[PDB]
Amino acid sequence: MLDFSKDFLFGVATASYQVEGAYNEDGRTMSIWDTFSRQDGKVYKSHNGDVACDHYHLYKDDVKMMKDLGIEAYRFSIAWPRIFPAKGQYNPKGMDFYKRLTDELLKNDIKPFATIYHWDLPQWADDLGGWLNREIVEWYGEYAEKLFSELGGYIKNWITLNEPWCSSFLSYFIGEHAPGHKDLGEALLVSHNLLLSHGKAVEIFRGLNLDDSKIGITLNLNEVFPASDSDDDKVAAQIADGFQNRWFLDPLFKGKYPQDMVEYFGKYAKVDFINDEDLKLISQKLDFLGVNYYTRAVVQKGNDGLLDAVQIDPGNERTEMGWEIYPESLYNILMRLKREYTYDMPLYITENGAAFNDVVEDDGRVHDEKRVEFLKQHFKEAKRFLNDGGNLKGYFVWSLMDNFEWAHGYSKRFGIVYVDYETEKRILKDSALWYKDLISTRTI
Ligand code: NA
Ligand code: NA
Ligand code: NA
Repeated sequence: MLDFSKDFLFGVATASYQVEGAYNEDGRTMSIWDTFSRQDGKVYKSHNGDVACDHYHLYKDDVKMMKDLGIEAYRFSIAWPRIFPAKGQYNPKGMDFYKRLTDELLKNDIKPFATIYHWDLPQWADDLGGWLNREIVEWYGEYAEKLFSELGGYIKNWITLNEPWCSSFLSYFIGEHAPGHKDLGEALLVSHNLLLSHGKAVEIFRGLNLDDSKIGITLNLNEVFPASDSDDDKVAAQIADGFQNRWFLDPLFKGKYPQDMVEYFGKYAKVDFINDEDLKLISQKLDFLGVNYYTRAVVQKGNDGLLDAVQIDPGNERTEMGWEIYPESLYNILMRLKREYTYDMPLYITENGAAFNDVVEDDGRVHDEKRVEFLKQHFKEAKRFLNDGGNLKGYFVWSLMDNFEWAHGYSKRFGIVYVDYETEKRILKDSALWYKDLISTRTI
């Protein structure tokens, strides 16, 4: 009768540094991203999040806009540098923003999903070594415990980390993201300290025994296809799958790093951070897994160097990120989790969406028909997973609004709502009107 049950959550998602602005107001100190965006050549045209969408000031208009679309759940992140702008120094004015935001969501029948860490590490923590310093587990634990104690009556759905693959490999190996190191050993140790920090928050959360409250983690996952049936392309796909997916899924859900990748990485860097006590903390039972899905990878063996797979273009339609539009991988990844990792545990899609070349036409509208078709194809796969016995509880579109897309600055637009940055005007895109209809009819 309904493709999506009344209890299924239709959501949208943002992140603190990507939308809030007010970067130096009410006691906020710099994050690693405020620092990184001011380093020459790190971010497109030296864009930064000083102002972004001005969501800090415009949050009531943004909540009313979500209520008018019929949004059922809102995923956002909490900015560590607003809450602890200096080590051990709590900022009540910081916490007050997240109380007024969550109060506005609950009064407009929107369920809050709060990401504790979405990449805006305080500069003070980075200056003490940041994710390379195992003491960060205690600093993160103190931060998480404060959020649980102050906001536990406001928020019942908690996500420890967003995309630890990005905070580790993209930030410390590839160097695209803050703080922008280029060292495999650092990226591997950071991946471990991120997961241990997740573990510490889970341990704290369970000790609080919070009424009807749930905790999880968000991972960016893909599907890797070999370019051919050759043994060479099979190993290339195995390594690329180990690098993106299994390096995080295995410690979290099996309590062991993937042994093929430990051996592979061990040829190039130290993997001596692995121990039983830490893996027990990392693998504590979660209430749900958040999946961030955008695209697949088709790979062929490269020159036998470190993670040097050649990226094959299979000749299909792509977004403005150059990401293939391949909706079948959404179903394939959710089934893989049901069969191999999460079994009957609740899953959410915590991000899915696309960047297109959006323009405001002379009629004042944004006719983003490619984003309408993108979302339609991916929701149809979510429906297929549900109809095949999948435990999918909700789907959060990335993003509510166009925002600061990290190293790309404002040059990539992911919103269902267009933002004219000169005026901070919000314009509903045709994708927003399509989504409003999907929530209302629950039919696709
Ligand atoms: Na910002
Ligand atoms: Na800048
Ligand atoms: Na678990």
